[PDB]
Amino acid sequence: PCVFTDVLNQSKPVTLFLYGVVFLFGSIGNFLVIFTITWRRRIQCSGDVYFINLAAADLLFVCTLPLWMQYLLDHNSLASVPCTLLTACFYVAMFASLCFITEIALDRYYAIVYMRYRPVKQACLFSIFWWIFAVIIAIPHFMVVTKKDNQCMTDYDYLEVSYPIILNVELMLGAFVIPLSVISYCYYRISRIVAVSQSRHKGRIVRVLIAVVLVFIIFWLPYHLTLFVDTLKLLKWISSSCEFERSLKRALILTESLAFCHCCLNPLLYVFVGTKFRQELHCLLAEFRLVPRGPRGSQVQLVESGGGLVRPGGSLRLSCAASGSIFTIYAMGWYRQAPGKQRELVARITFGGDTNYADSVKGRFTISRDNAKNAVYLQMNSLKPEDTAVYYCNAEETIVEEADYWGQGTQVTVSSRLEV
Repeated sequence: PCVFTDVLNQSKPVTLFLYGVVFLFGSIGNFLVIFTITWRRRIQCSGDVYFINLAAADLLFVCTLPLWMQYLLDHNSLASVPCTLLTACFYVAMFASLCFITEIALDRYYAIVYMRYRPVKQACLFSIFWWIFAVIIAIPHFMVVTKKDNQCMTDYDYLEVSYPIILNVELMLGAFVIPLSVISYCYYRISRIVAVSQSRHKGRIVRVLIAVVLVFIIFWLPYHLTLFVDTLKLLKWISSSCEFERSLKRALILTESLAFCHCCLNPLLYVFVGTKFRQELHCLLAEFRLVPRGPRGSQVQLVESGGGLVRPGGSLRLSCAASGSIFTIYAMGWYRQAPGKQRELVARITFGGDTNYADSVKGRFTISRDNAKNAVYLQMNSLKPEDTAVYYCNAEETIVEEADYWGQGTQVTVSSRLEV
């Protein structure tokens, strides 16, 4: 035999604290993500869909931590039926978190390098598929863990000794090798394009994508590197004393809790690294528990054209395009400002196709796009004298989520002096 009674009892108090830490910040940060994109605003692009789904996978994960904490406090208190069920939510939430993390890069891969964009309706459908794929891939990971023994876990007293090895290989490549290979290749292809583009945020874009990979490695690699030498023990390629298995168990415990911190960093790696999500969160925090908050060129410029004077009921076509080579723009829109009034949105269209019009112009104006040329046109039929304002063109950028691309502004006058 080989006893492990003292190693688990000495690591338990350290593990219980970090669990509470991961449960505290992970539940707050991942609730704010969902709350920011759905409160007093709606879903805009295909990234928000995957962001919510990633936050949903993290919430389901973090909600198991208080149950895991009650398990260490009293080992017996967890029965069979809850342990298999609690373990089911653990792996399903883990694989879906990894599935959607990979989908972040791919959707931004096809959008940046290949200029193919997915609308929200398609992104929701794929999200359903990813949850299904995460469940079917988690079946062999909890069906063996349904042991209400002294310690709930694999407990491979039965099954062949190669069964944990196949499960580790499937776990090592499915949860680390394949995800890290895709997001490294995707963000490398993207970074080498942005660094040469004319984007005014090209510096921070690459630094954002680099942070995603580093945090993913320094938090997941220690756990899979420890599973690698554990699989080496099962393969009988290396020797293992009783003490060696105890050192390997303690290394498994600490590095596994390290991987649990990754679900607390996902809000800081995708969502709240963007200025638009920071400003949107700052307004939500402002109504309740925060204070209301109260280059410029020589790069990419928005060429505007189509303004002029026209009688009431006439027609105009506004045109806007990017004067540089930028590949990180995912949406553009039109804004106007009447004398003595504030700047208001009139028509916004994303490169996925989802359009959004203002109340006063809906049914009269029609906004259209061109992805390959980064151009957006606004057909203004049945013009009214109330539409007399200075129309500005705006462009939005991906990853960093900035909308500081503005045009010079074109004039649209309807109510003027006309003779018989």
